[PDB]
Amino acid sequence: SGFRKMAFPSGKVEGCMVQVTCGTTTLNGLWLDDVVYCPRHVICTNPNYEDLLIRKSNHNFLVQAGNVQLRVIGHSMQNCVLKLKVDTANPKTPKYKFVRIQPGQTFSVLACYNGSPSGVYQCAMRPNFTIKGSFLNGSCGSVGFNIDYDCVSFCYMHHMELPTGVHAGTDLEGNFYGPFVDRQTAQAAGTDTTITVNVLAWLYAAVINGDRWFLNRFTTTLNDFNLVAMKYNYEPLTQDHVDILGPLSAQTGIAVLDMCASLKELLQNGMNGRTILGSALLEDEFTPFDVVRQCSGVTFQ
Amino acid sequence: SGFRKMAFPSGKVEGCMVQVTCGTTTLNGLWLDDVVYCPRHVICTNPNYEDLLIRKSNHNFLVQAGNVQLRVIGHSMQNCVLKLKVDTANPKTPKYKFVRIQPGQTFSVLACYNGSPSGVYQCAMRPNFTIKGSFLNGSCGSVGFNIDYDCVSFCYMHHMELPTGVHAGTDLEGNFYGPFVDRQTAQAAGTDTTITVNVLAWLYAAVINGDRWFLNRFTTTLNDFNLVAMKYNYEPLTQDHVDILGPLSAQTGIAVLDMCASLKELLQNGMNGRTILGSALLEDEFTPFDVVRQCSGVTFQ
Ligand SMILES: *CC(=O)N(C[C@@H]1CCNC1=O)NC(=O)[C@H](CC1CCCCC1)NC(=O)[C@@H](NC(=O)OCc1ccccc1)[C@@H](C)OC(C)(C)C
Ligand SMILES: *CC(=O)N(C[C@@H]1CCNC1=O)NC(=O)[C@H](CC1CCCCC1)NC(=O)[C@@H](NC(=O)OCc1ccccc1)[C@@H](C)OC(C)(C)C
Repeated sequence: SGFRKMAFPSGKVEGCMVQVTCGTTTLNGLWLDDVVYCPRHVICTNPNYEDLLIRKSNHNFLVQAGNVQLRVIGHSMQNCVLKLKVDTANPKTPKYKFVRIQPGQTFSVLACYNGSPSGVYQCAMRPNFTIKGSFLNGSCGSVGFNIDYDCVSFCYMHHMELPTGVHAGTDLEGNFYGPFVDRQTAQAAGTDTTITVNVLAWLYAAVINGDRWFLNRFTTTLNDFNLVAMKYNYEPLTQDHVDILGPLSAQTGIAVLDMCASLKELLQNGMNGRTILGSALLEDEFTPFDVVRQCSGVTFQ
Repeated sequence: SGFRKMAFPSGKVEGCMVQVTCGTTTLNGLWLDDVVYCPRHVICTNPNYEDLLIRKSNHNFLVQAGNVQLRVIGHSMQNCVLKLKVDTANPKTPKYKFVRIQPGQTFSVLACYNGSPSGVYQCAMRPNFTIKGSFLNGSCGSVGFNIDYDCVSFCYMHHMELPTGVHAGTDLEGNFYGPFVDRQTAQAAGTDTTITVNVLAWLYAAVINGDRWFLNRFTTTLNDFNLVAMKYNYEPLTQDHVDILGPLSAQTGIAVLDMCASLKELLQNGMNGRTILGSALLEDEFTPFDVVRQCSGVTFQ
């Protein structure tokens, strides 16, 4: 028992991380086979990047992998990422995929500086397409990922911090999550909402682990739930969400709509000085998959 | 900016994890050079382990590292760990140390099943010498660790779960943390307390990241603080703790005893429906070292 914010083991990604330097800009890159992926704003000197990049040569790009120089032999830009062709394939390249995730989905972030991994933590992609990360100067190019058996699914590359202290980035094909652009103009996070289906998953985690104090006799309809959810800035729960919570519902003997009735009263009454899984707030950064994985024992290798 | 429960990158430990099987018991072991460390309760059939172990032969022990059989060529017991000599040294052995940590200190746990890493999370050793982990059947032998530049300091090996759902284990030389013994009798966690110096560190993290609402005009003496701390089940703050919080005090311009005055009013008044660093509880599982590392950028390789 117990329940923690669990990240995936990070070794498979650590072996891919490199330092990319050109001009006076140094950031992190991701070395898979003979390509290094990194944010395009590494390009020298409001910008027009196509114009900026036709002006660069290969030898402008310094790529360090450990104590080893990597030689750039080609380059191309795909949306907001730069792809640098190197003369050596990364022998530690794991089995991998690039995937663009939906808001509400979680991932592990390997925070990196100068191509050296610093820490790992778990995140979710917020409904407003930001992530509440932990990032300092030089972290751009750090990636977010999930692991399925042996396969690393990369889903995030870090680019910028917004005035409110949250973080914006791209998929590994360089498309921003959300409306953000890679220029230092004026952008803000849109208003965020709570990921309802994730909150329900976490309540099921609590029940699996022995917390029951918040359950009740009542039930509710999907529609009447959503009426109370919208009031408290929660995302609507759809029938797909209900279906996803099936296995957890079956393991605990609590109908999904019954646990919705429980959430309803938690929202209307507060938690009255009790905790759930060591939290005095309703937690929304565990997916139904996350809960099942941590409470059944799923490994990866 | 941002502040997360950050674990160390786990790759260096992943490369050491193996499966140890003997009789009908299978658990995790830690392969460093030509020795595999694992909990001694892997020994077959209230127990006298010296008597149990003189009855075993080397070929009784099946060690799997990936798809590779490892041959046991010697064995010895040191306190509550078994040390199995194998005919092959682990080529992925990192630079390492074994260290016995003090309560209040944090570490990363790489949760493992059948020698396969499952997830990584951050923990603290509680004042009562338990850890609030996340562990299922088969996780014994998973280790906890810290990283200093290139060196892995192993400090924990997982052994048991206690009735309250918290976890007990040993250092890597096999000495239990706390009064616990490796037999299935009747043991309970002693009463726990909050790690005061860690709470203060986290308040400094909040100030570094821009939260200021909890500061105040007041100050306090060490003695009068401890008088209020003891009331709320907080550990006494010593002058060593004060000295440790020096650098954080200097970076923020807030005298340690001034931030103690702030904590005092937080304890007496509650948080009044505000949050600190996304938490509605006072958090105590970040050390002063943890805060500085995450808010200055310290990497490891
Ligand atoms: C590359 C990098 O390390 N990084 C991550 C940042 C650094 C600190 N924490 C992080 O997560 N990104 C940046 O430093 C980028 C670099 C730019 C990106 C666009 C292309 C040119 C290079 N800068 C930022 O993240 C800015 N954010 C920003 O300009 O947002 C747009 C904006 C500007 C003004 C008003 C509103 C919105 C950061 C560093 O600046 C602030 C002040 C927001 C923290
Ligand atoms: C090896 C292993 O995986 N593991 C970790 C446990 C499993 C579930 N979560 C975990 O962290 N340890 C055990 O399963 C051990 C095995 C014993 C250890 C002692 C030597 C013989 C093998 N068992 C337990 O952890 C027990 N705990 C226990 O007996 O505590 C003592 C006790 C007993 C009765 C009353 C009070 C105190 C667990 C599995 O049993 C409970 C019911 C407490 C969960």
